[PDB]
Amino acid sequence: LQRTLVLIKPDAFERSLVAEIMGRIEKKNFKIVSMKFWSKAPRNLIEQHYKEHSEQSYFNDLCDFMVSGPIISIVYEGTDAISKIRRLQGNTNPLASAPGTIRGDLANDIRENLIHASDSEDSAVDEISIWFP
Amino acid sequence: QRTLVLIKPDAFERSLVAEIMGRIEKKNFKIVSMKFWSKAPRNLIEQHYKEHSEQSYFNDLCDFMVSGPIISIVYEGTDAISKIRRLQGNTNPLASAPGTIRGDLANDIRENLIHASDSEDSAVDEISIWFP
Amino acid sequence: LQRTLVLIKPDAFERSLVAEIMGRIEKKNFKIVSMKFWSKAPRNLIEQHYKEHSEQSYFNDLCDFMVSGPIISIVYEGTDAISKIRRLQGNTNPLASAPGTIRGDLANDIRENLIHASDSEDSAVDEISIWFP
Amino acid sequence: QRTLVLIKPDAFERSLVAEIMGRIEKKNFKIVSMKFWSKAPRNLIEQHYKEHSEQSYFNDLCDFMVSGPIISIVYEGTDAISKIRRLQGNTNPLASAPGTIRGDLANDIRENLIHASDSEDSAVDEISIWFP
Amino acid sequence: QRTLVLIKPDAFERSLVAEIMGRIEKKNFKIVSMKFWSKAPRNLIEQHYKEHSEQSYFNDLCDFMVSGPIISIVYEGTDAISKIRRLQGNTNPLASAPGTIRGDLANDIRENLIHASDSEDSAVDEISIWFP
Amino acid sequence: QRTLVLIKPDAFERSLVAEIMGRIEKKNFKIVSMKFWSKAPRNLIEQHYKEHSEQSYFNDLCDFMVSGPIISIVYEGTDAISKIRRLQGNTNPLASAPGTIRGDLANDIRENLIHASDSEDSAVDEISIWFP
Ligand SMILES: Cc1cn([C@H]2C[C@H](O)[C@@H](COP(=O)(O)OP(=O)(O)O)O2)c(=O)[nH]c1=O
Ligand SMILES: Cc1cn([C@H]2C[C@H](O)[C@@H](COP(=O)(O)OP(=O)(O)O)O2)c(=O)[nH]c1=O
Ligand SMILES: Cc1cn([C@H]2C[C@H](O)[C@@H](COP(=O)(O)OP(=O)(O)O)O2)c(=O)[nH]c1=O
Ligand SMILES: Cc1cn([C@H]2C[C@H](O)[C@@H](COP(=O)(O)OP(=O)(O)O)O2)c(=O)[nH]c1=O
Ligand SMILES: Cc1cn([C@H]2C[C@H](O)[C@@H](COP(=O)(O)OP(=O)(O)O)O2)c(=O)[nH]c1=O
Ligand SMILES: Cc1cn([C@H]2C[C@H](O)[C@@H](COP(=O)(O)OP(=O)(O)O)O2)c(=O)[nH]c1=O
Ligand SMILES: [Mg+2]
Ligand SMILES: [Mg+2]
Ligand SMILES: [Mg+2]
Ligand SMILES: [Mg+2]
Ligand SMILES: [Mg+2]
Ligand SMILES: [Mg+2]
Repeated sequence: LQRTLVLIKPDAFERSLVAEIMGRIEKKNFKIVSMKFWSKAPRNLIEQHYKEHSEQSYFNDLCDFMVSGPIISIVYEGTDAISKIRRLQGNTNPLASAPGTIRGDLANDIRENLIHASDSEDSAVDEISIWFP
Repeated sequence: QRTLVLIKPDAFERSLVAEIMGRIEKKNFKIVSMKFWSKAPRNLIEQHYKEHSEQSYFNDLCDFMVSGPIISIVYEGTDAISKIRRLQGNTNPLASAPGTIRGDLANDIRENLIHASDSEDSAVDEISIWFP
Repeated sequence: LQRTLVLIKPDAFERSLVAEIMGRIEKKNFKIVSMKFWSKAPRNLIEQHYKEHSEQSYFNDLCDFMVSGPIISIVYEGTDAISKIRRLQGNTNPLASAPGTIRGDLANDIRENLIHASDSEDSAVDEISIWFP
Repeated sequence: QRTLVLIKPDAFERSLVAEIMGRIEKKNFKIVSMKFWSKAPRNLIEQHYKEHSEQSYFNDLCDFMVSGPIISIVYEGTDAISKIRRLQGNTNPLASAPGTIRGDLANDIRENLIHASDSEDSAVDEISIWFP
Repeated sequence: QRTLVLIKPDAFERSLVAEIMGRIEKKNFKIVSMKFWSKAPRNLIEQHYKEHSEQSYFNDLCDFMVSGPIISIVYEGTDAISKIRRLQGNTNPLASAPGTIRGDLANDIRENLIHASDSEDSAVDEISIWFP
Repeated sequence: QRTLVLIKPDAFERSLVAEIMGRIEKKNFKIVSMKFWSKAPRNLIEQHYKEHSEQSYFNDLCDFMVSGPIISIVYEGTDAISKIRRLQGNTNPLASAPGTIRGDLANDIRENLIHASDSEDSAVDEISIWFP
């Protein structure tokens, strides 16, 4: 019975997919506990959110993209919410993600991938405290 | 122009939040701000419905609106107010048109899923309530 | 707080529209009280169901069509169910039925019109007693 | 071949009956018979789950299955049993695949929306229960 | 009866092509012919809208119809022309009904997703333009 | 990268064209060209399936591909060919996954709704057949 952190990503708004995405998680019976809409997220928050990735080649590109448009931070709650939402999310790679998943049905790029979901209890607590202090 | 939308507790009870927001997103309105409320302060609800204070049902209304979560959304777009009101549909289940949010999804005069500003003024008004 | 009688019609099965139809009534929050599936309805029942129409030119054609395939008889229950379901149904005429209605979005013929719904409390009681003695 | 499907009480509680039946109808299976049960007789449920009598959860199972309405459907089609079982998805929320009925809609090992026969024999079996 | 329908550049821009076509498909209208245009020649466009050559919008309308891809489809069915015109909905985003393509999905007088013939007259002109 | 996709006669028969196309549209693949065929010339079909000329099914496969309309589409996107092949799903109704076009909607080895190129190889053969 955990809580997880999701980010509806800028490309979701660009392609008008916000409702479709959220609705998938909603149809899977998870509940909303918190929700904040950011027209433009503060870069600090984005940097923290992705700190484990600060050394990679795509960091600066990813940070740029995460602020290229609005974003919704959601906290969902449900039995084993973290691992279950990560399955709905789908693989980061457009050559891996299964048809049926959010990324498999709707995303076609390794970066513009519509949705973030906490990968673990640790990262989930950490991420929740960032978007919801 | 801009308009204020409330996703109502019966939406969360029936898991129709995405469906409702979905219909606005497709009509091509932009979210300008949004707040999720696990339970709206009552006086907030009551200010929100101040024009209704005198009506018989005003109590059941405020009750219903605090009986679960609520999302307040400000939408933006050309003629957002009148357009989104058309989408919303009539308050009365006996009158709401098929094709509308209430027409397709609502079956009750009170639990009718969605609020939207009725005019420019009420929009400015309701907006500054949920979003100061 | 009434009950009404619906018939999912043979063309609904032919075009695989049974779920779509029922789902519209289900999304409008009406409840199922009774449901019977007929691979082929007895002609007697169809004749009774449409008795008010026994003098018309289309009676024999309509009866033939109502037995040309399966049919589901449903009884729904809800506040003012009869008049509300009749609005979802849409006009019998493909030149009248509004986009948004079951017939307006999906039917294109005056006879092959997917769905029957009781027109009145009287006809509703009567019809319910036919399909559900 | 033919298979037996149960639409479960949590489907009626979440208004997902059409959605579930919807996914089978689209995979192109025909309904051969269907019965709506406002409340299934308990021994019917218990015969239905006879192979489970020994399991810890068997009580909560039977309880759940009589806590609301149920639709018993016999579907028909080539390899209906194995195909519809694939659609259904895994029993465990931790394992059900996105794309499946349980994968997309179920979030709990017990309240998992839909039963379908696991084999030819259980099909013949469960069918004659709900439909003699 | 037959009718000409254009899926317009804003449909491709907002990825609503299958949605528009799906609505017509749903009402049981059958495709008699169809061509995808990565970019229509402006002369076809001006021909298509020749009746409109004297209006303030004519030039912008035409610029728009070449700003992106277009799909030309001849649809066929009993009364396809009025029936599809109804599906299509009113041109004005302030008048088009919920339930119609424009009413649900359009929010602009010019960027309205779909063209549809208005008569047997224009049905033949327009089919002849796009399909000779 | 580009790829050839055929919407097959069973798609038209079951009115699933917009549904199939919508799935590909959803994944952000863009149409480069498209033609509707009320009935394909059998030579195009045999060309298209030339690699298959020695199989028991070849003749039936071809009969089927002419039994009704077909839509030929060249789709374009990063890795369109494998990506769309995945969307499409396995040929065998006993193997295609829920979530895929065939897995959700097909129930037959031959009447499987959609063709999609298997390689850059066949991508060019097939595009050249349908679009020269
Ligand atoms: C691995 C990778 C990630 N990214 C971006 C997009 C990812 O959503 C984000 C975080 O990476 P990661 O946590 O690996 O992906 P996921 O979002 O599936 O958990 O970094 C790239 O742009 N390129 C890459 O090669
Ligand atoms: C008119 C009416 C409204 N209400 C509730 C539901 C309405 O959403 C709310 C305000 O009514 P109103 O502003 O007329 O409806 P709308 O929400 O369409 O603007 O009060 C009742 O409970 N009973 C009634 O008879
Ligand atoms: C009026 C009419 C009805 N019918 C058939 C189809 C109708 O569903 C059925 C009953 O007629 P009616 O009760 O008028 O229509 P509805 O189903 O909308 O209540 O008779 C025709 O075939 N042709 C006609 O001209
Ligand atoms: C395995 C299991 C099943 N059940 C319930 C839900 C199952 O639908 C039912 C029978 O289990 P089973 O037949 O294994 O699942 P399926 O329904 O996929 O065939 O018993 C539990 O409540 N807890 C459990 O741990
Ligand atoms: C009336 C009008 C039309 N248009 C454009 C959009 C219309 O699709 C097109 C032709 O107008 P018209 O034929 O009246 O609309 P419809 O598309 O319903 O046939 O011209 C404008 O740009 N501005 C306007 O004020
Ligand atoms: C393997 C196989 C294919 N077919 C038909 C359906 C296939 O779409 C077509 C070509 O086969 P193949 O290229 O293997 O399938 P795909 O469509 O996945 O490329 O031949 C049969 O009719 N029977 C069979 O046993
Ligand atoms: Mg991660
Ligand atoms: Mg108001
Ligand atoms: Mg009647
Ligand atoms: Mg079993
Ligand atoms: Mg006009
Ligand atoms: Mg192959």
